[PDB]
Amino acid sequence: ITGTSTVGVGRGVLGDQKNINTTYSTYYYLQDNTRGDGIFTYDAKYRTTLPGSLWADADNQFFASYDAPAVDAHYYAGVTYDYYKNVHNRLSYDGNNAAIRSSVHYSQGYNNAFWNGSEMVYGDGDGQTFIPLSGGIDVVAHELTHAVTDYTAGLIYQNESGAINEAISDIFGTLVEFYANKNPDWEIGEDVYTPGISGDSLRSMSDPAKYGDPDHYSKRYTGTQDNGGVHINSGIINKAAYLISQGGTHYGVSVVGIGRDKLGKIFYRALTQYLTPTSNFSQLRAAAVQSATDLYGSTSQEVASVKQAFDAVGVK
Ligand SMILES: N[C@@H](CCCC[NH3+])C(=O)O
Ligand SMILES: [Ca+2]
Ligand SMILES: [Ca+2]
Ligand SMILES: [Ca+2]
Ligand SMILES: [Ca+2]
Ligand SMILES: [Zn+2]
Repeated sequence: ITGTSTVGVGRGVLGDQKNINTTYSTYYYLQDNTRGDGIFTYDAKYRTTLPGSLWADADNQFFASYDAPAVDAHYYAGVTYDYYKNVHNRLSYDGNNAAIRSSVHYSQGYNNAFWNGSEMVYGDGDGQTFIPLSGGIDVVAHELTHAVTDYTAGLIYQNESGAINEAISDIFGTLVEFYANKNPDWEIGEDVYTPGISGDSLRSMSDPAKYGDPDHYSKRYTGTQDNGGVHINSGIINKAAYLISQGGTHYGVSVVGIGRDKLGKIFYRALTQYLTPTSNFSQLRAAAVQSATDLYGSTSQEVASVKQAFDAVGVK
């Protein structure tokens, strides 16, 4: 829509108030013109046809409970865009400021969110397992990161390459959460997962086993479920990333942490420069080591920690 850029105010899924960039033209639309070619948020109206209708609002005030998921989807997509631009110098997911689109209120009682190859989609959850998914910043960054991966490495969504695809989304989803500095942690989706239970999450990077996910190559899932365990075996890579950043001793292997900042730089480089559509865990290890070598030298503590971390999760 062609209109006048302005700023509206609303309340997100968790009841927090925030300002959002909108566009005015008779109605106030959830169209952010301040970032690349724009961030557009649509209403799927409980249906499955996409994208739906660009979110129109009469007074630029988004305090209705129905508005909540839209406020967060729109706002968190903005934060994720900022993360990539300011930290990795990447303009949007394609690197050329492509418009970012998201639809909320997708279907009925849909307990998931996803990037469908062209846009992000968020279910409202069934109120038991999940509440509107866009309410989790790590969930939004996780999905948008799929767009980044699909435009760069292009990891196919199956077996080890798909687990890597999933881990990268969890890794950057987490880094974005730390970036926005909003109750950051190394868990996934804890802000929108099971409202009736405190302290749990969908997945854990610091301790994947906490929910039955493998934290070592020897425990990798080899079946065909979940496209060969893309959300399962991602735990092995998530654990490695956590160790690289925070350090620790895993299975008798000690790793000196180097921090989130360097973790992000190393993985972003591996993702955009060395990973390919069919890269496996072993190749990720090589990509990560080479990336750290490029950035800090082959005899650096950084290259050393990447090696220990992958040895710790049994990835050779
Ligand atoms: N996003 C993951 C976990 C979702 C859990 C149930 N929504 C998947 O689609 O498998
Ligand atoms: Ca309104
Ligand atoms: Ca958190
Ligand atoms: Ca989190
Ligand atoms: Ca919970
Ligand atoms: Zn994913």
